[PDB]
Amino acid sequence: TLEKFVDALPIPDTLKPVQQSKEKTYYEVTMEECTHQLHRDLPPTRLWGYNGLFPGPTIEVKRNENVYVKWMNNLPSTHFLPIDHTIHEPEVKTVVHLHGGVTPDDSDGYPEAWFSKDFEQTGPYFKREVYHYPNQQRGAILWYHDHAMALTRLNVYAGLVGAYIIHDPKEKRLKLPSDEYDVPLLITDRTINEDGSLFYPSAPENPSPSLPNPSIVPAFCGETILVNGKVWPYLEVEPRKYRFRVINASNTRTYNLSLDNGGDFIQIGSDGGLLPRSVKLNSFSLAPAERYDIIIDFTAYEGESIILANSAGCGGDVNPETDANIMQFRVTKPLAQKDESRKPKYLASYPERIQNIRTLKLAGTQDEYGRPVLLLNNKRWHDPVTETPKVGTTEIWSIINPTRGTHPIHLHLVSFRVLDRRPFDIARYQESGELSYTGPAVPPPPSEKGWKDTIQAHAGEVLRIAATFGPYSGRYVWHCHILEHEDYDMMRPMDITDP
Ligand SMILES: [Cl-]
Ligand SMILES: [Cl-]
Ligand SMILES: [Cl-]
Ligand SMILES: [Cu+2]
Ligand SMILES: [Cu+2]
Ligand SMILES: [Cu+2]
Ligand SMILES: [Cu+2]
Ligand SMILES: [Mg+2]
Ligand SMILES: [Mg+2]
Repeated sequence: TLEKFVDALPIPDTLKPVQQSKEKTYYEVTMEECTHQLHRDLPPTRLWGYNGLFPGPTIEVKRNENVYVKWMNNLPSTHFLPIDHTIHEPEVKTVVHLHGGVTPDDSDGYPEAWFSKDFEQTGPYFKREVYHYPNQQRGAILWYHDHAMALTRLNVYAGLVGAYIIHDPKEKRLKLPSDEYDVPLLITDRTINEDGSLFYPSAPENPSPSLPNPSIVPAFCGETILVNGKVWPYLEVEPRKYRFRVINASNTRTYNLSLDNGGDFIQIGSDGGLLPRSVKLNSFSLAPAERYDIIIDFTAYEGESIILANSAGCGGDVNPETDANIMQFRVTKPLAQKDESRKPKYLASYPERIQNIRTLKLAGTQDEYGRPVLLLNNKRWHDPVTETPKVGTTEIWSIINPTRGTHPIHLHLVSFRVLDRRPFDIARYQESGELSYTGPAVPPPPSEKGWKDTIQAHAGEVLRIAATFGPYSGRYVWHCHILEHEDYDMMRPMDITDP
C-alpha cells in the first residue's frame, strides 16, 4: 500500500473575488476536469474540481458579507464514474449546495435545480445562474459540494468539495488562533487504482442476476484516507496552538479521531458555530458532513511526530497500516513569533416555545431487483411534501432509527439543538409500531450542547432535536448525509411555509 506521510498537507488557497465593494462581493467558480497527483508514488489522477482544484478553493467571508457566486459547469458531457440509470437528459448534472448556509431557497442548491455544461440544459427547479449568500448567521465552518439529483455520491467522490469559512469579527475578542495558524482539514477516503485512477464500485456484493449494471451500492468504504487532496499527508507545525477546521467530506465513512501521543483536542465549535463552552476531548466521532472546530496545542510537543489516528471501522475493523491513519503532525517548524493566541473555555452565550412535534422513522424497502432502498418516514423523494413546518416556529423532531446502522441526518437552512437520545426495543417497534424504551434518556454530551446541522442518529435509539424554522421560507430538503443513502432514496423535500 502507499507509503504514509511523505506528502506535505496542501492548504487550499483562499478564493479571490472577481469584484468586491463595501456592500457586495462577487465570485465566479468553474467546475473543471483536471489531473492532480494524490500521492508521491502515483501518476496524476483524473478529478473533477472547483476551479480545477481538489479540494476546491477555500472561500472566506465575514458575517453579513453580501456574497454572490456564479457556479459554472465546464465538465465533460460524460461521467468517468459508474452511473446507475435505474435509481431515478444530460448524463452529467451539477448544482452547488453551501452546506450550513442560511440561504434563500433559490440559492440553496436544490437537487433538481441542476445544470449541465454551460447551463445548456437545466432541471425543473433551475432559476438562477448566480447564487446569493447573505451570510446572516453565526461564524462557523461551512463547506460546499455538489448536490445534483441521483448523482451526489458520484460528483462529490469525483472531487467537488471545498471549505467556506464565515468569520464573525466579534469573535476576535476571543483571540483564537488565526491566519496561518487556522487550517481547514477536509478528510476524504478514496480507493485508487495502481495507475492513479479513482475506483468507485459499479456493483455491490449481492450476486443476483437481476441487478442493473452499473448498480448503486449501499455504502462505500475507501482503502486510503486523504486530507486536503493528499493521501496520508504530514503537516509541519510550530510548537504552539493551532485551530483546525475539521470537515468530513467522505461519502460514507465515519472517523473516530485521536492523537497517538495522548494529546487532547480542545473543541471550540460544532456545525453551527462556537460551542457555549470549550470541551477537552481525547477522541471524537465525525460522520459525513459533520464539522469540528478544534484547537490542538503543540506547545509541549516540540520535535514530536504525532499521528491523527482513526479507530472507527468502515465495513470491518480498521487496518493499523491504512485506514487507522489520517495524517501526521511534525512539530519541527521553528516558532516564528511568540504565541499570543488563547483557548478560552467560555466562548458564547445562547439563551424556545415548541409549536409542533414531529415523529420520523428511518425506514427501508426493497426495490424490484432486491436491493435495499433507504427511506425517510417510509416516503420517496418524489412523494408530495410532508415536512412542512411554518416559518418562525420551533419543532421537536423525534427521529426513530430501527435500522442496524447510524445515519447522519442533515436539515438544510437551519441549525438545531440536541435534546436527547434514548434506546428502544427494535423488534417490538417493528411488529407493533410501539415505542418501548430499554434504558434512560442520554442527554447530549458537551460537544452537542451548541448548534448542529448534521447529527448522528444511532441504531436502536430515538434522537430528539429542536429546530426553529427560518429565517426564510421556501422549498428546502432534509436527508441522510451518507451519500449512497441520500441518492436512493433517503432524502425528502422540506417546505418552510408562510401565510
Ligand atoms: Cl494566532
Ligand atoms: Cl465513531
Ligand atoms: Cl425564524
Ligand atoms: Cu452537505
Ligand atoms: Cu446542507
Ligand atoms: Cu443513512
Ligand atoms: Cu443536502
Ligand atoms: Mg496559503
Ligand atoms: Mg414497505
